Order: sequence, then C-alpha cells, then structure tokens
Amino acid sequence: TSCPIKINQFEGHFMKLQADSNYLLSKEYEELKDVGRNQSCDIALLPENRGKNRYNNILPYDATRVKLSNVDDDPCSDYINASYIPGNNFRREYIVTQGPLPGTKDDFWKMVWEQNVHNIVMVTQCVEKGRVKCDHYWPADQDSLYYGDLILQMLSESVLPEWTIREFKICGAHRLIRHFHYTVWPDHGVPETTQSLIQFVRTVRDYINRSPGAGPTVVHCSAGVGRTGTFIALDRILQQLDSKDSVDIYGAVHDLRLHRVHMVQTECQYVYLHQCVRDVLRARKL
Ligand SMILES: [Cl-]
Ligand SMILES: [Cl-]
Repeated sequence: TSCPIKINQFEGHFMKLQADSNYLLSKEYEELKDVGRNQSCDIALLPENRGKNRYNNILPYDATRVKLSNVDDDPCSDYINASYIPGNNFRREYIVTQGPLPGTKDDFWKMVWEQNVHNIVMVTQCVEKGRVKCDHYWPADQDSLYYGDLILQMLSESVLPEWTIREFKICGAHRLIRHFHYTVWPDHGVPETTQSLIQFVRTVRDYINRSPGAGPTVVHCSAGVGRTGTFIALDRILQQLDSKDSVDIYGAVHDLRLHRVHMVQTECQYVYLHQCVRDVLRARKL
C-alpha cells in the first residue's frame, strides 16, 4: 500500500522505473489496478439516480460518497456523484466530483454550501474540441443567479495564461468561494510541462492554507477521476517534499484509489507525477 522513496534516491529510482521502455514503472502502476475494487456503487445505480451521472460507468463507492441533506421528500434526494478523498493530513481533505450536468448543478452548489466548501478546483474546460465535458455551472458575468435555494454572484474573475481564478458570493449566511480553473490541460495526454501543473497546485495550496475554517476542497474535471486524481496526488506529494525526507507517490495514488474508482486513470498521468517530483527535486538540489 505504499512505496516510499528517499528523496536522494528518487532520481535513480525513477530512471530505474523508466528503463527498458518503462518496464518496472508499468509493473508498479499495474499493482494499483485492483485497489478499492471490492466496493459497491449501489446507490449510484438506483433508477432514481440514473440521470444524475455524467458517465454511467464512473460512480462513487457507497462507502465514501458525499450525501446531500434531506428532510421532507427524499427518495434518493441525497445523491450526488461525489466522493470524500483523504489528503496528506486528514480524511475528507477533498471532495472529488464529476463535472456538474445542467440537471445536477443545483445539487453541486447545495453540496458546496452544506459542506462549507470555500475552494473549488476545476481541471477541465466545459467543451474540449467540441466534446461536452462539464456544464458552465457558474455565472458568465457579474449578474446574479439562483441555484436551487442559493443565490450566487460572481464578484471577480482574473484570467491568467494557464488558469482563471473567480470569486463568488453565495447566500443560503453569505460566504466567499474561490474557483481555480485550469484552462490548458491538453485534449489528450498530460500537460506539456511539469512546471504548469506544479505552479497551479502551489497557487491553490497557498489559498487553501489561507482558508482555515473551510470544509473539503472540491476538485473536479469531467469524470472526477484522471485529471482530478493527478491534481490531488500532486498536491499531496508536493506537501510531502516540503515536510518530509521521502516521497510516496505510489502510496498517495493507492490511498486515492481506495476512495474512488480510477483515481489517476492512466499510466501517462502516473509517469507525469514522477516527472513533476523529479523536476522539483532537481531544482532544490541545485
Ligand atoms: Cl452521493
Ligand atoms: Cl500524502
């Protein structure tokens, strides 16, 4: 369930993994294949919930799903496609979810309100080369909108070359929510540089560390598994490097997989995590 590498050995460890056409890397990534796989997704499968899943084969485990509150009238009114995920420090440091659908964006905001979320991380565009990935579930401008019993107002939007940071006020109290939208992930494969995602993660983590009251950080892409799991794994491992004498990429991904299917969905993303750590450690060493 873990594979901790001493920082001074990490360079050579990763070269070793990469030798003979990623021979041993592939072997290790495959060891993760089965983690979590005993767990059912019965609630997600109930007829009343079918329209609430973006992908009919990417569903939260019963044991770790986030539940919406309910009172009077409440079939599976408690359902959203979202899972609690541990971080470097505590259980439920994140909530991972699918890209909201037009028909579940009210549920999404209800969850953000009920869970005291102050930071949302989005690692997809809404449409990628014409394929719908996520509904545009926030306001397009500063004009307010209702989502269910909540009112949302976008107070600010700061567009940078690789991500956009929005701030919303939500009234249900009123709270300030920041949205960190990474806008450059390639349509296929991982980002072209490690620096891009490293700098994005570092920026998000700065803000999270400035939100001590908050509930979990929401992270999503389209399905809430591959890019999302890579983002969370990188956030967790970068914190390891700052605190610790070793780094456990395998262990972070193992832990993510115990909580949601497919977290870090491709070997390419698993390689990218190693290349990110390799690059940070090279710069430190120097
Ligand atoms: Cl749920
Ligand atoms: Cl960790």
